Amino acid sequence: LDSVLPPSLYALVFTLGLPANLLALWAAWLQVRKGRELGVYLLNLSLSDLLLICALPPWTDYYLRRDVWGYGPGACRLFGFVFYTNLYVGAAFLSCVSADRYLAVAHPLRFPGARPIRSAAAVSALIWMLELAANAPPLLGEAIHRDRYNHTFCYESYPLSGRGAALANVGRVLAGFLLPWGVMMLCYAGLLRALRGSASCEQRERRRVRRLALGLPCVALLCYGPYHALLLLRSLVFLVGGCALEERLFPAYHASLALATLNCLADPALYCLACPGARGEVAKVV
Repeated sequence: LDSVLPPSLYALVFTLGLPANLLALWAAWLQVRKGRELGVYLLNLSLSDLLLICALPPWTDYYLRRDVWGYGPGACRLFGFVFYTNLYVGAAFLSCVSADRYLAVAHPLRFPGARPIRSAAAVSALIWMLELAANAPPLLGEAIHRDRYNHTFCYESYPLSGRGAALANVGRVLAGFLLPWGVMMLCYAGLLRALRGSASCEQRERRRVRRLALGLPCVALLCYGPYHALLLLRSLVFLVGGCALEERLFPAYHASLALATLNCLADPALYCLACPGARGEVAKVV
């Protein structure tokens, strides 16, 4: 069985990501102190990572309680809200970073155009507001349940509430994963296609950019694929044996979130440890 796995992984994510995410926070702010458009997007991605890291400790006890809530009678909507909203916001800002890089590379002569910090912060605040307003129906004190024995996981629905309400998972799958991930696909593919004519960079730089721009989307997919795959499968079938399907597909779905939480530790490594300047800032921190 796997009731040690999730919480142990969460601890590994806390203990390592949270310091590394603070360091990435400082690196992003010292980057944006010079007027870097990518700085605000990196800042917000690190912010979401910190929010996941700080929301994890309730989930640790939650699991250790064999999924039945112990922390609060009703205070769990907040923790579910922050967890899921960060889960979506991280992908959104990954997409924004990819788009910024694509516009910087493909059209170096026409982007940025007017004090990009202002428009970038506008887009960032719009993403935050829209994600919060899209996750609001998922945490307001609406539903909670228990079926057999000590099974009251916060705001879960085994089985799904019904085809008239099960479409929240489908909407989240399409508009929280597929759209940002497809945007990153197109943006990094366009970046590689624009790098083709550069007389300057040799193979040693084109192939490095190829590893970077076809290795970060791969990590994002590896971290945010199983969760949305299981969710989409569950919801799509439930629209269309349901009992036995929920029985079999529960213990792997609940451990796919352990893989999803690895993105909040992988993103600093792929966006701070990759850049030499952020390594210099880290050497300044000590």
